[PDB]
Amino acid sequence: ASLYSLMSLIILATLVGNLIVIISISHFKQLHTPTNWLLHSMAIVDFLLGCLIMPCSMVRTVERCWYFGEILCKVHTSTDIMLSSASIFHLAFISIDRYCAVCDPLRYKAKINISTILVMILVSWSLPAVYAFGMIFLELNLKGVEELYSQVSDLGGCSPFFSKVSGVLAFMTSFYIPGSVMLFVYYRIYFIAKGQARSINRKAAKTLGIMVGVFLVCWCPFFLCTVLDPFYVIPPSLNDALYWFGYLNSALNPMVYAFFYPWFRRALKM
Ligand SMILES: [NH3+]C1CCCCC1
Repeated sequence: ASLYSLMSLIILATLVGNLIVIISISHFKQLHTPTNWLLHSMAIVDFLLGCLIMPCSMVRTVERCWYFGEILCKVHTSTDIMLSSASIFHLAFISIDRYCAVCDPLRYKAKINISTILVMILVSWSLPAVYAFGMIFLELNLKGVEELYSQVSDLGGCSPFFSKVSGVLAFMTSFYIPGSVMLFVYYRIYFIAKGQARSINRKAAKTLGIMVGVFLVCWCPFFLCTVLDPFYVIPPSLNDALYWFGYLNSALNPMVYAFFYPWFRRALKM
């Protein structure tokens, strides 16, 4: 229906959007710097996520029940968590790269060599993976809220249904730490980038605004709901609209960090 065709659009958009990043960057021997390796890796992560999770998840929400079979479920949701705890981390390390240009600008190249960038890619793909799988594979969403998951007998649907202290921990680490680093950085860049045009006069707001705005509107609603419910009036059907918000964010990530800019456009429009 409306939902079906519409959600397929998003998945395809993600796939075609990111293969572009990866084709342009790997073989051009004009783009061999430390920064691009991040937009490459984010492309990769969003790609994998898109293709495997999205279509499985897309089957699930045009229905009330998961019927794939339960041995599969746990694998699946952990993959969803891992791949996105990856996307948010990627945005934060890009922030540090950008902070480091517009502050210590005499030392930048030395500090951001390809070795640093390598650590930044391994950490991004390691800690999300591990944590998601370890948590959901040792019966650790529910420890104390076991019966409910009533919520999985009749409902039998893969919902990350979190326990009381589960919501606080998961929400905190992935939204609160990655969210805060970003805000500090962009705040300072507003004051410096706008302060300079004082001197040269005798743009910043649009760019920085559009980056932070996207992230927040796409994630704040799903995550706020999540920490709250262990304190359970929320409904099942409405709760779903929030997952898909995260997935939509993933597409627009390529447009915001690798196409708004002229170098990409010119090289791609060769
Ligand atoms: N959709 C999921 C992504 C992060 C973990 C909990 C929600």
